[PDB]
Amino acid sequence: ITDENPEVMIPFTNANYDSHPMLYFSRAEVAELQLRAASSHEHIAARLTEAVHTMLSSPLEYLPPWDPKDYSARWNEIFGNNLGALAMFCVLYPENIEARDMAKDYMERMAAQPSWLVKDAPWDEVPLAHSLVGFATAYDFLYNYLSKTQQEKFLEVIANASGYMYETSYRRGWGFQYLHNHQPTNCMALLTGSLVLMNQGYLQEAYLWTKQVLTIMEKSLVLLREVTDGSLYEGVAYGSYTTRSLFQYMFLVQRHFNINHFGHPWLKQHFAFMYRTILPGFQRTVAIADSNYNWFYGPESQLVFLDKFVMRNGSGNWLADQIRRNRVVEGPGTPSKGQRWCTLHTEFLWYDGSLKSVPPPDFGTPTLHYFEDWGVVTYGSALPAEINRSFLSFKSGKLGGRAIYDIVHRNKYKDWIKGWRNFNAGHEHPDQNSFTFAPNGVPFITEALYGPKYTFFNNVLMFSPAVSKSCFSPWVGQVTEDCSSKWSKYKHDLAASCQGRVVAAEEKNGVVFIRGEGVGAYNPQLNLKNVQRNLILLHPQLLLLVDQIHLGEESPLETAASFFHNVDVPFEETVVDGVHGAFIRQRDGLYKMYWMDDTGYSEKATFASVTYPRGYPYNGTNYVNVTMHLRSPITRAAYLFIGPSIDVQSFTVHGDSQQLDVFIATSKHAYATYLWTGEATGQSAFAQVIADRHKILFDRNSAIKSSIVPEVKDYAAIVEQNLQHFKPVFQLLEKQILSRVRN
Ligand SMILES: *[C@@H]1O[C@H](CO)[C@@H](O[C@@H]2O[C@H](CO)[C@@H](O[C@@H]3O[C@H](CO[C@H]4O[C@H](CO)[C@@H](O)[C@H](O)[C@@H]4O)[C@@H](O)[C@H](O[C@H]4O[C@H](CO)[C@@H](O)[C@H](O)[C@@H]4O)[C@@H]3O)[C@H](O)[C@H]2NC(C)=O)[C@H](O)[C@H]1NC(C)=O
Ligand SMILES: *[C@@H]1O[C@H](CO)[C@@H](O[C@@H]2O[C@H](CO)[C@@H](O)[C@H](O)[C@H]2NC(C)=O)[C@H](O)[C@H]1NC(C)=O
Ligand SMILES: *[C@@H]1O[C@H](CO)[C@@H](O)[C@H](O)[C@H]1NC(C)=O
Ligand SMILES: *[C@@H]1O[C@H](CO)[C@@H](O)[C@H](O)[C@H]1NC(C)=O
Ligand SMILES: [Mn+2]
Repeated sequence: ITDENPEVMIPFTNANYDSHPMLYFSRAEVAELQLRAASSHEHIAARLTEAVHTMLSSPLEYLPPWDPKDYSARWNEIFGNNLGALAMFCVLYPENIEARDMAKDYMERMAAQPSWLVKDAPWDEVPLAHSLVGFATAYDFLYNYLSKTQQEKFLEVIANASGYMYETSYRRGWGFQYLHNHQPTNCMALLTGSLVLMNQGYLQEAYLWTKQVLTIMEKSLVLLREVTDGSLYEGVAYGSYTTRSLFQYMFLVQRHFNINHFGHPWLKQHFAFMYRTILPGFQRTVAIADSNYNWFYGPESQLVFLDKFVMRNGSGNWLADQIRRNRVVEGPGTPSKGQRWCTLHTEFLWYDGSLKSVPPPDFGTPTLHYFEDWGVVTYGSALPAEINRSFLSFKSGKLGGRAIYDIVHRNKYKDWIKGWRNFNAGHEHPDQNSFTFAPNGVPFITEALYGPKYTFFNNVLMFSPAVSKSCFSPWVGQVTEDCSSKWSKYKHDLAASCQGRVVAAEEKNGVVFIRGEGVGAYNPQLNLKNVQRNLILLHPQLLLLVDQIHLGEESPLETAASFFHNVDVPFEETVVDGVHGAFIRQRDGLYKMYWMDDTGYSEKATFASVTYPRGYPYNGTNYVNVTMHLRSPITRAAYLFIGPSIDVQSFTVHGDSQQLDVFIATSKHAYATYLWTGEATGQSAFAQVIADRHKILFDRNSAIKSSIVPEVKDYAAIVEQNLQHFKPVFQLLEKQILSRVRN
């Protein structure tokens, strides 16, 4: 009935006034930490050692500027992020005087700052969060090496920054936008400063701050119980941002207040979110929504956390090892200078070496996984990068994920939630019915990364004679589209109901079939009835896609445009026997696509290489823009994606009122695929594939049923009970302090 696991290996330690360190470990545990660094955590200690040796080799490049105009001129999370790694190094290797002196210098440069806000982001506290949590961690880690002056002066800096963060929690979106990455980030910085002040006897301020952090976070964790698939609606990259602070919260609040969250249902599914979103080769992730090529923070820290405290079977350590060993050193996917060392110290503290690295049993078997809250299907994740080991992904779901969408729309948690005002979906993309395809582990159709929220920056459709007048000429896309130059009045109403849906998803005898429905992402006034997308993976190097657009009889649409992206390589035109197509050149050969509507006509595509506006952190993207005339009421188009190993020799498509047939002959096999117009819940199948001699039926079994998840019972009481846990800790500290004044 509860989200507690009493067996978790985090002892509730009772507080001791003016004892340091205390945050993550005590002084008596340092000796074991040093033993670990030399014996069983050597591979993590070595990452810390190389980070610090890098800083020591160029100290003036890495030290925060004394000059406040230089300190605050740029996004400056690198200061606090790198300080955490440096401070942990000084704990493990106290005999390195040069590193301890650099850490003192580093902290002095930060403590001299009049402000930890970035110059032209006055209303954004995240840079203050990074500086504060790193500074306060270093303060705790290094307390006994500091002078008395530094011990006092640095404490005042922590109190000032923490007090400012507390005051802004009542005046900013992050104080009430639950499960948005800003909220655990800013909360954790406040809690860390609060624990440092609590330990030093400043109980009046630390009580207010602690009570405020727990109230916000405990509410979000109750809401998080409804996310049944372990995912986060902001994607893998921003999700790693969230979990960096969420996992710190769960650890610290248990160690210091005995608030136990380690039986949480979302937490025990979360491994799937990092195991099933990783592409062949363990370097990249599916990169849905605002994302880089993989993760923002960690994820080795979060993975060893899951193994020590949740799974206790060695597959978290195993996945962390795969990612650690395959990380890119230069070029796309390289972790940024600002984020790359941020979680090294918690990875060191949370790694349990007694759980030997053991892969999940299905490792090496291409597996289909459906995230029923996120609305994302993936296939072939976490494979070795090999010929015929392919990745496939598809997204069609509810804005915010099912839990957030349903909470808002059925008015759940009335005491806490008053609509979308309590959630923040600004990092999502107009991307429903999008897909990606990485045959042989070579990215072919990819996501375009962090960028402007334009529909055509995702692998989806736009439609041609818009009723409204937006940007994008007469083209209209999905209802979450934003020109970010003008937001329409009351269009938020239709954006607030954006919704795709995965209708079917099954793997059967090496063939994958996925159907999605995208009507719910487009304005109802275009009288679209069905925006249907069908994926059929006939072979690891042969993917067939069929779109079916059913127009209502009123609708004014005349044309559709489908977009297909590759973020790293531009597309080149091609045509064979009147079949238009595109290809990209990769080192292992050419990857090709060909298309035609079901009358046999294929139009030549338009090609574009786009940068991104100044302020986004990645170059841009390249896409094909395939247009098709909307034939009659029902229109259907087939696209075919080929890896270099396969030689397609016929590609014919013929259909009628109820059926469409796609025939594909290669030099080694023949493939037929039959799809039917209408829905198939109850009276016939979705698709039938005839490979060489095998008959493959995708019937009502592959259908995906929808569920409401029930409101957590007694949700207000859950939060209230947990808020009682920290009061006796404050009371005991007070008694210890009074005990000492008397003596
Ligand atoms: C460490 O702990 C993590 C976290 O729980 C595990 O992660 C899971 O890994 C598996 C794949 O290895 C994921 O897939 C699921 O596996 C289940 C199998 O579990 C074991 O027990 C069954 C018997 O109950 C054995 O037959 C099997 O060999 C396994 O040893 C399946 O039951 C799941 O679904 C199956 O049934 C459904 C319904 O019929 C089908 O649709 C599926 O196709 C499948 O047949 C599923 O396959 C699982 O999702 C992972 N969980 C999470 C949360 O990520 C690690 O595997 C574990 N590592 C080690 C070393 O044990
Ligand atoms: C995708 O390609 C289509 C066709 O080339 C583009 O549509 C044309 O855009 C121009 C300029 O915006 C208009 O003058 C034409 O009238 C459009 N044609 C039709 C049939 O509507 C479209 O702009 C492209 N979209 C993107 C995002 O690249
Ligand atoms: C903290 O803020 C107060 C003003 O509220 C200021 O007087 C004091 O000097 C500040 N201390 C530090 C170390 O920044
Ligand atoms: C594009 O990305 C490359 C790295 O792959 C980088 O070197 C280059 O500077 C980027 N383009 C621009 C205009 O900065
Ligand atoms: Mn996208």
